Amino acid sequence: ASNFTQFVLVDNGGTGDVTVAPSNFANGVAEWISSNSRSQAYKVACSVRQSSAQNRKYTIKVEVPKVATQTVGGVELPVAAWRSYLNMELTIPIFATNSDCELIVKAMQGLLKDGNPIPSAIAANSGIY
Amino acid sequence: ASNFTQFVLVDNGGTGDVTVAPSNFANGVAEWISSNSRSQAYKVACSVRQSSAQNRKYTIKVEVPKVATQTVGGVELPVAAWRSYLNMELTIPIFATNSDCELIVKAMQGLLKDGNPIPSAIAANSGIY
Amino acid sequence: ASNFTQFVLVDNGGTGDVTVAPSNFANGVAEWISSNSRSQAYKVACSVRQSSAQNRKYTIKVEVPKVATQTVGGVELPVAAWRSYLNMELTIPIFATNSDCELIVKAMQGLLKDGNPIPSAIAANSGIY
Amino acid sequence: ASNFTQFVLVDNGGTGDVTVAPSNFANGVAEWISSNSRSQAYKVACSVRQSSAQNRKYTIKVEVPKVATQTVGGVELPVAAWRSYLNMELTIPIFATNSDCELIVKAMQGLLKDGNPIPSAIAANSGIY
Amino acid sequence: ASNFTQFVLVDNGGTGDVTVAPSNFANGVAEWISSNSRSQAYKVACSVRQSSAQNRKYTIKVEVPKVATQTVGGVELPVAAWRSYLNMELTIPIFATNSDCELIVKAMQGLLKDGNPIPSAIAANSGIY
Amino acid sequence: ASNFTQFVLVDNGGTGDVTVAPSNFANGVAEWISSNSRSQAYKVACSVRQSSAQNRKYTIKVEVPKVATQTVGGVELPVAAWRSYLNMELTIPIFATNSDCELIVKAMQGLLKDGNPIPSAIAANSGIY
RNA sequence: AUGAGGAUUACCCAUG
RNA sequence: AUGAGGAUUACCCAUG
RNA sequence: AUGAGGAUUACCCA
Repeated sequence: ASNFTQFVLVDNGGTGDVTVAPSNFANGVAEWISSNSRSQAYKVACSVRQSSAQNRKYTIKVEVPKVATQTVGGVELPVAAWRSYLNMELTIPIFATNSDCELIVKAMQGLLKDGNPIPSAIAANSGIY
Repeated sequence: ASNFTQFVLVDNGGTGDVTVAPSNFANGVAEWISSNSRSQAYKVACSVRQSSAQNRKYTIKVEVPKVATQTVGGVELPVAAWRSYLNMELTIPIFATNSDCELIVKAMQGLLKDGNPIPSAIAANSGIY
Repeated sequence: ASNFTQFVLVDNGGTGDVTVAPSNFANGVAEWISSNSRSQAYKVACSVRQSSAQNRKYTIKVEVPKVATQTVGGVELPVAAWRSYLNMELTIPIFATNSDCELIVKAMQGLLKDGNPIPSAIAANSGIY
Repeated sequence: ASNFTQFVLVDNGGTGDVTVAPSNFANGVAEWISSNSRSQAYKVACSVRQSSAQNRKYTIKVEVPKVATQTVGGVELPVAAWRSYLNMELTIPIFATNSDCELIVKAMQGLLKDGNPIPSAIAANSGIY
Repeated sequence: ASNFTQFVLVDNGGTGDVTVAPSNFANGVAEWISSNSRSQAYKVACSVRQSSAQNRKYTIKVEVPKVATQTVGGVELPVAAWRSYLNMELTIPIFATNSDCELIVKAMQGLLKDGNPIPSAIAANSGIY
Repeated sequence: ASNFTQFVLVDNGGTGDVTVAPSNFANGVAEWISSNSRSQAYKVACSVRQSSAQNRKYTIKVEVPKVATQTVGGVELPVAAWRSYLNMELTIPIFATNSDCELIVKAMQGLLKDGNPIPSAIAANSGIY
């Protein structure tokens, strides 16, 4: 393979989708950003490393812009009021086969699937109740 | 409503789906576990807190076990050979609209969608390249 | 352009070939790992450095596992019964042109070509006689 | 039977081939040197030893000279302007059968096969990128 | 894509053009060198870092050698009589759009265009006056 | 000659080009600025000096305005969010002839030519990958 | 607060 | 961080 | 830096 390619991060049904493309590879950390200024870009970074003798660990970081009332190309301060940060760490024991790993991926997809508790709480500015 | 409902964590297409159900809300940490002995159960935990004055932070944790039967003291016990841990923290500014939040959910869904770079690396015990 | 890609480490006809894919390029050490359990995987690591004022030194490392299943208390895990370790260091003066480097590479390929003294002693659990 | 024989180190078609012939097998170190001035000659040395209770370790060494003439005071001598040094150590557990050793040899030949990442970085005065 | 490709550094109009090719990406520093012994090679290095919280900084270095052959110890070695060094650092705010960035690239191109003040002073061993 | 003259810094094909004209010469440092306020001007400064016994050194500084969403003639703070800074230092050994210097100029032009890695990374808000 | 810090994973570490 | 600070050029210096 | 020094292999030793 060669997985370092462009992909659709936000699928808005073909029209107005957000595609994110390879942008940096310094230090084995793959980065992908959207076609925007860096203050307004959708950003994704990923890396794997053997965290310890028994585990491998993926660190995935995502940055998503606050879009409501955004001024395209404008200087928007404070930076913290306009951006959301996602930080995921996936620890996987060295015994995990490809199949085991495929299941872990399904568990992550199910967790965020539409209609499930977590993605619905987040989308509605809520917690669990 | 009450978004504290059960959902299918691992969709194995109707047969051998792993569903997870509400199991505890003590200390403001919503927990869900599968129908197993607590030693072999999948587990999902979620909590939200107003981390800063202008942010809110969601902490989500998923544990995927590799089930086994272990002979301890000449007796067999339901056990987990190992566990894979997902730990994510999402920081969203208080200025984020519900539609801004839906954009964050869509970004996390596309990130893990089948065939995209990251879920591909993971499922194949590989890095991005 | 990129030479940090996947490649065939063990050519077994076109089936049973061992392929090693990029995994991590941290701190000037490029590492490649084969697929499936990291515990049973092949590993190749490589780095270059200016060893001294006139020399550049390459450090290559390869691990060939003896795949096996470990069973303990009824819990079986995929492991490497043992590993074979190869460590090589190649020093090249800064005066070497590209033609000199190509020759160094041919000297290395010839040393290990089938039928020559060295690869034949190794493949037979033997020394020189 | 004997594997302490002459062989082609650098295969240059069938002309300009560098052949290295047995020279001395003192103290368990088999050495091979190419013809003509010892000062401009290629050298290959090899030895095996029981590194520990379970391991046997091979130590291979190769030297590729940069042939040149030294002129001092009108007296010219055949010398090597500089040398490239290769040092490798291969550890193999005593549990390795002949089939395991053959595989180790294929792993070594593949690592250096033309076009693969390592031989290509070297032949081009480069690292991994 | 992968913008890590070879390019012609000195366009001598098809004949005696100096092209430079990707040669290392260790430590997040993209490097390119020409086909010479590392002692006589042209070299280009580039790296980007988020210097401040609101800036990004590119560090670019070019080395142009004056090639010579030097007799050291009565032996001739490929050498560089001297080297000319270009060191540039470009700081761009995170609020810069892609079109803002293209304006920076156009400004640097016009600056060095033939016949403009600066490239004229340099080429004539002169100052601006 | 007399090179201290007006020139086109940004060439937008005759229509809407940015011309920069001599503006200061205090201390042997030639300066050129566009026709704007100093907070929004395109600025260029240049000077040569014998850095040491063996080298002469050119220090070239450029400032480029963030134009997207700019308000012409307006007060835009913070200053750092609206401006990019280029700082080049060219060290040239005293042995460099005019011809040697012309080549150094070509190397600088080739580096920034359109389509080459560096100017493409910069223009796309990217690094090398 | 931060860390491509670690975990046996709602714990621990470091720095600030 | 800054320097029309230096270099043998991914290093060193000074100040802050 | 070297070592036909060792390894659980980018670690440890003289």
